[PDB]
Amino acid sequence: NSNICEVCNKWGRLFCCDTCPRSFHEHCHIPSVEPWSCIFCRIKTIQERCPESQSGHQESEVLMRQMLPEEQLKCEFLLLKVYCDSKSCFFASEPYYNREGSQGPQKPMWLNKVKTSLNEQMYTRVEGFVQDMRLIFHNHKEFYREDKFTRLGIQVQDIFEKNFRNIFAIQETS
Ligand SMILES: O=C(Nc1cccnc1)c1ccc(Cl)cc1Cl
Ligand SMILES: [Zn+2]
Ligand SMILES: [Zn+2]
Repeated sequence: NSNICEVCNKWGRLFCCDTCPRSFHEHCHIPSVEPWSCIFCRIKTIQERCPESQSGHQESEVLMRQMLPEEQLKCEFLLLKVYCDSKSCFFASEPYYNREGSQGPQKPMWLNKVKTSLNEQMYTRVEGFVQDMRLIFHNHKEFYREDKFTRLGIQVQDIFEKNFRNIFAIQETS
């Protein structure tokens, strides 16, 4: 197994997957680490049991899906893919807003809040989770305006959207 956490790329107290070489800090894995198979492996198993699950889907259909166990897992995995990027640090904890010329967002949002919401089964459809995630980056874009720091929101949103399209097998388009 790997000697660093798959998510944050640091050593430490690591838990090793039994069905692949990946390792995780306890609370870097999502869900928190409970033989044992990691979320990458569990996601692969879903695909292997239903090959047609990889055919293209419409985003509008995906968003309306109820959060049954497989969709819950896929959202957990998508959230984890965002934390895998080091730039997720800017969006992980609760933000505060005091900048000349700007007003904070009406509904603040951050990755650890989405993590807690998933853990507490607060989302009944995929749409709820995706709306909160997109809100993180939209809030950031609106607040920082013309500061070059706005680009961090564009960058991390791109990671979210690419992984959303992959994990939920969104139909490819030009
Ligand atoms: O962050 C977390 N836990 C943690 C524990 C100890 C050191 N660092 C981080 C955590 C765990 C579970 C959930 Cl649902 C949300 C969070 Cl936000
Ligand atoms: Zn880690
Ligand atoms: Zn694994």
